[PDB]
Amino acid sequence: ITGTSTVGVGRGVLGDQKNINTTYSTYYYLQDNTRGDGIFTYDAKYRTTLPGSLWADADNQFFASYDAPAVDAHYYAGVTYDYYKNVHNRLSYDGNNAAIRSSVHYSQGYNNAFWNGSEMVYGDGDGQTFIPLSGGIDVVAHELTHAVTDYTAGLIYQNESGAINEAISDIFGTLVEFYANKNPDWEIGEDVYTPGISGDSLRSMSDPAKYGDPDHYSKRYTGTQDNGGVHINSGIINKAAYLISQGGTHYGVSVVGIGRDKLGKIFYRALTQYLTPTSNFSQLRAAAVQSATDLYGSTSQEVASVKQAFDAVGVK
Ligand SMILES: Cc1cccc(C(=O)O)c1OC(=O)C1CC1
Ligand SMILES: [Ca+2]
Ligand SMILES: [Ca+2]
Ligand SMILES: [Ca+2]
Ligand SMILES: [Ca+2]
Ligand SMILES: [Zn+2]
Repeated sequence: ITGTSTVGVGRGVLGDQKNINTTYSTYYYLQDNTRGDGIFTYDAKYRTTLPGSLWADADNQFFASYDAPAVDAHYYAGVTYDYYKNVHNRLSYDGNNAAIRSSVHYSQGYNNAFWNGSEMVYGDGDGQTFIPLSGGIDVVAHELTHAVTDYTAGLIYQNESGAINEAISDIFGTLVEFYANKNPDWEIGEDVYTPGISGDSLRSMSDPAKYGDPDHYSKRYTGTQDNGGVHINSGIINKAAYLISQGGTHYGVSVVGIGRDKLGKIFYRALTQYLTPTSNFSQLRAAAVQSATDLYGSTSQEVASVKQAFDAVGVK
């Protein structure tokens, strides 16, 4: 909308108060003009037609329970923008400050979030498996990273390129969580999964097997469900990325950690310069080793750790 930029206040899904950038034109809309060509958050009103209506509020105060998913989708889209701009010099998902759009209250009791090719979409959860999914910053940043991947490597969402697509979203989702520094971890979705159960998550990067995903190529899934295991086999790559950053010994193979900033640099470079739509795991290894060689030199610790990490998860 055309209007004047202002700053509203509200509470997110977990009850935290935060300020949000809004736009005033009769109503106050969830339109942040301070980032690129805008971040825009929409109400799908429990239906499935998208994007729905640009979120409007009469008084620029967002403290209603119905407001909470919108506040977080909006706020965390901003934090993610900031991450990509400040850490990788990338402006929005297309690198040209494309408008970021999100819709919340998608469908009824809907336990998923996704990127639909044009925007982010969040269900409210059914209250048992999930609470509103924009309440997790790693969820929001995972979805916006699907947009980054689509504009860069374009990894097809099937089989090994699909599992890499998924792991890239888990990796940068987690790096954004760490950038924002509130209760960061290498788990995915913990802030919105199973409100009845503490300490679990949808996936773990540090130990994928805890939630049934493989941590070694030899345990990869080869059937056809989940588009060929894209959310499953992503555990192999998630494990490698965890080891590259934090290090460890896995099936007897030791990895020296090099930290999250260098992890992010190496995988951002592989994502934007070397991976292609049909890259497989072995090709990812090659791209990450070359990216690290580019950045730190062929005989660096960084290169050595990338190789050790891929070795530890059985990827040659
Ligand atoms: C919750 C969910 C369901 C289906 C697909 C995705 C998807 O984005 O691939 C999804 O989100 C995630 O995987 C992580 C939690 C954000
Ligand atoms: Ca209000
Ligand atoms: Ca966390
Ligand atoms: Ca997390
Ligand atoms: Ca839980
Ligand atoms: Zn995903």
